[PDB]
Amino acid sequence: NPSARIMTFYPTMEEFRNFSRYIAYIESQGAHRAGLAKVVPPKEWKPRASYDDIDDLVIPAPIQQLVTGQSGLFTQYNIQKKAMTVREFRKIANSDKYCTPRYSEFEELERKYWKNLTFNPPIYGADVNGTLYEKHVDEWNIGRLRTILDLVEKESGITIEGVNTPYLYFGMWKTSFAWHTEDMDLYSINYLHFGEPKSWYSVPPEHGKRLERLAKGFFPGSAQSCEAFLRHKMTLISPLMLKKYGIPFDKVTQEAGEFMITFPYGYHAGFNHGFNCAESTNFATRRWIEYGKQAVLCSVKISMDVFVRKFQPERYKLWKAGKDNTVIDHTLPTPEAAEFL
Ligand SMILES: NC(=O)c1ccnc(-c2csc(N)n2)c1
Ligand SMILES: [Zn+2]
Ligand SMILES: [Zn+2]
Repeated sequence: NPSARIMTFYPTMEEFRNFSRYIAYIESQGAHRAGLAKVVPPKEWKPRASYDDIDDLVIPAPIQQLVTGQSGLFTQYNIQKKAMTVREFRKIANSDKYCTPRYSEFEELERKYWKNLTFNPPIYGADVNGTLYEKHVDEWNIGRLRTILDLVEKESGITIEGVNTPYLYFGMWKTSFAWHTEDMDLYSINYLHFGEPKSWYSVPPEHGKRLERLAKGFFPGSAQSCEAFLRHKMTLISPLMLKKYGIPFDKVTQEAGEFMITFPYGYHAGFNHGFNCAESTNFATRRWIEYGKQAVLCSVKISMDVFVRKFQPERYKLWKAGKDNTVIDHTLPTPEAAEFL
């Protein structure tokens, strides 16, 4: 994938059963170069019988998303509102004030989003601790992915809500996620349970330092105050701004019943088309360890010691001494992808 374009995968039921194996396979295809990949699950697979019984589910901390800015460069502020139910949230989402506008092509809706994001602030029902998967679902269960991340909970006992536990995201028209990479530059999985689509923007990991240099130059105040200020997740930058400053990027629309995989150091942002529900968590592969070791944090921290000892014992002394000069190649697939190479 020399173009570093977002790829789409269609695994069969047998191919879908082994999660960590299918991620290794997609890396063997170059999926990781874009920093974002779509996975369309088998038609026979379903994580829940119906979604008609979640009206009474409580969103404890909804946020009114206040956006300030101009010329494709914005700052998002979150105002915590009183706790509301899925019924109360859906009612606001489909109301005349907050409902999705009329559109023919995605391009029209994208223009409507970037033209009106500063007006009529929407409410995001984000960071809800929970899952919508039924107990018996073994295939791609966000709550129990069984990757090497499990070492943090198995060996330390430490729980990081959203990172090694699932999070539910109730979106409406114009709700968004600002430019960011994952905590500790981890991978992420996003399943759109139901509702209107979710559009995504991505910067290939190999061009990730360019977005940072751009972001730094625009917000010199925020950059002097924090080493990794984009981790605050308040910075919105339009595709036109990225096109203007020569930042390579791609776009994709996630429809209900689809998965999105974000890769280590893959910068992403996007917005919700209307009333929807997405389930999210972080995971890892042997390849991620170098990123975790090199990750520039906000001045969430996972101890890398357990990983370095178990998977890089030869490098353990060198890394503790600070003499580990390893330079990351973003084009390289995870060692687990050796069987497909
Ligand atoms: N709102 C979303 O659907 C969404 C999509 C992608 N990433 C995140 C996210 C938030 S905080 C983090 N590390 N990732 C949230
Ligand atoms: Zn994310
Ligand atoms: Zn900071």
